[PDB]
Amino acid sequence: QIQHIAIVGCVHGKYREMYRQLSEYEKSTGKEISFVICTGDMQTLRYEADLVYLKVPPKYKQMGDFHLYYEGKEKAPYLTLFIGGNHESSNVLLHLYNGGFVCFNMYYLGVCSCININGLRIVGVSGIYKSFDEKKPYTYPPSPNDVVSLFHTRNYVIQMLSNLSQSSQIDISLSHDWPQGIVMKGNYKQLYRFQPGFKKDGASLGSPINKVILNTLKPKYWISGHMHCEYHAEEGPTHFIALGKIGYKNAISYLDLPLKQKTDLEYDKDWVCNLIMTWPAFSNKAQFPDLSYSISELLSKRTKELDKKIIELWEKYIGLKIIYDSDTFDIQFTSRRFYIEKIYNELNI
Ligand SMILES: [Mn+2]
Repeated sequence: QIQHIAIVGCVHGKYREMYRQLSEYEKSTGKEISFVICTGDMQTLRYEADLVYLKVPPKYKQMGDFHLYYEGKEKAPYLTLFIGGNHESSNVLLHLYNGGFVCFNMYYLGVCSCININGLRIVGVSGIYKSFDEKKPYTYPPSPNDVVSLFHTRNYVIQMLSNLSQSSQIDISLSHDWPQGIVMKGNYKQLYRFQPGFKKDGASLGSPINKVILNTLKPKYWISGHMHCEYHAEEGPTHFIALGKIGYKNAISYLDLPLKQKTDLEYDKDWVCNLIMTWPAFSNKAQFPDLSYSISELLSKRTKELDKKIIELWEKYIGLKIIYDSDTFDIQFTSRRFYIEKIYNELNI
């Protein structure tokens, strides 16, 4: 038995088109899409005012299609999981830094996280890398002055995700920019023919953050967007696949994976445990994380007995299933942190 997963590069606000293309795959092949994964540049602008938070050159200050799905005039035909890239309504993604549905059937994985679906564990790392911002906290609520920095990947995601392959393997990991160095691990001479511009960065092309995460977790697949080309490479046991941008043939591909269990989208238990145990570092809603705390120090305190109690409490207050919530994003921000704090303080530490 088999599940067909659509993997999509840069959407850049062309949702109707993307879903059209996915429908046409189901038509021309007769195959069923279980769900969709998108590697970023989602541009989930709810309304005109959100344009302030979209860092793009002037010619690309446009609403795109998302607002149609947000309003409910259009309806996403398939469960679509995504991370953020460098072209985003960054204010929206900050409210949902702990993940969340932006509208029916579209689930943002957050700054980073791991989820479960159909027996797979999927890790997402949002953003692109800039050294000058990798140690910068997030300030909340979002300010228009942060349009240039909100989408830069912070280094702390490394310590948040590093222990995730301890109890089982990671099936799929998603990023926006490529893991640094992985360009050398495929047919780069051919890549450089189609993409002359890439040659000058050499092995340093990509994110050192994503490189470390890939090396640490060694997922079956690592999928990236950002670069506007298709590319495949192998870094030991990890299959790397880069996808292009919607509108071009190399934007969408399909993973044909074994399917043992069909099961709804769920929170990952190891992620949840990390989320609760790192709470002290995230306790100041105005500025997080506070790195006077050591993330790995906080996570060194995980135990089997505490993990068990955390999951019991998470199931109680939130549920294991990730379900659609239509509250405004600022409410979802406050609500998820409320329960994270509650669970943490119930553990007694
Ligand atoms: Mn991009």
